[PDB]
Amino acid sequence: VNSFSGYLKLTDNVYIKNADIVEEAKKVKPTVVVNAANVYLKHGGGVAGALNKATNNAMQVESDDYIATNGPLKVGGSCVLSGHNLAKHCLHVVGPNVNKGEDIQLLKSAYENFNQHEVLLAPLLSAGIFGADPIHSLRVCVDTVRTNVYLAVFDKNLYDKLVSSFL
Ligand SMILES: Nc1cnccc1C(=O)O
Repeated sequence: VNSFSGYLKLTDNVYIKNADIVEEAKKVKPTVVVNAANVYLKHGGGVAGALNKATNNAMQVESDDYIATNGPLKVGGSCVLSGHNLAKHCLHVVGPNVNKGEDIQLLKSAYENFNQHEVLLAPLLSAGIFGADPIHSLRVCVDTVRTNVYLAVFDKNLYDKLVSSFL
């Protein structure tokens, strides 16, 4: 049993909800929250900007030190950093950004990072400001992630379309 409430069960291991991820993290304090990161961990907008704002910029300060030591992530890669006031840990995952011309085949590699964690709260990788089709992102998630993933979908309209169209 876990703390996640109000999710629709899609598969054995994937759950979905219309909830504010920044509000969901604050309520649940999950072991892992996933960030929709870029390779520079520049948390300027979208999930990264909203999560970072909710940490009062402490996520960005920690991320800048990580990049200064390690250099940029790979597209499809990840790193584990603090979850600050939102979670124990934040798994920063870089999905491909279609609005930068990145290979959508890297979305499966991105989701494979989730398999290193038994339970996660996550957004749909590469969706909205990352420019991929969220229906495709949900299909790759279901077909790639084997651990227990609780997906927070921002747009009530998109949530309903994801559920209605789910095979
Ligand atoms: N699920 C979310 C929650 N908050 C902000 C953005 C999103 C998003 O997926 O864009």
